[PDB]
Amino acid sequence: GSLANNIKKSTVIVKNATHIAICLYYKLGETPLPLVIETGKDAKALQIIKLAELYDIPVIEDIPLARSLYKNIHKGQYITEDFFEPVAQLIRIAIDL
Ligand code: PRO
Repeated sequence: GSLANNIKKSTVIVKNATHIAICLYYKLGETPLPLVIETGKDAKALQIIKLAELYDIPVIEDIPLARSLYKNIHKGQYITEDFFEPVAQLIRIAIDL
């Protein structure tokens, strides 16, 4: 579960500037719900965002959602029902792209 490999397979990243980055992973047939596969604050959020760019993972800024995911959903956990709609919207955009 190395940082680069996690980002590489991620579906979408949601961010609050350089402070927080949340890497979400959803694949029908593999994940029953979107999974928080990687998270970072500060230097680590910066690392995530540069790797995202290198691997062409869509990065969407949403400050309240990035904040709330970071507070509530730890790396390696699925999202909770609170997040289903908002994260479903972010996944559809990533698919759009
Ligand atoms: O400090 C926080 O807000 C988050 C909670 C889970 C991991 N870090």
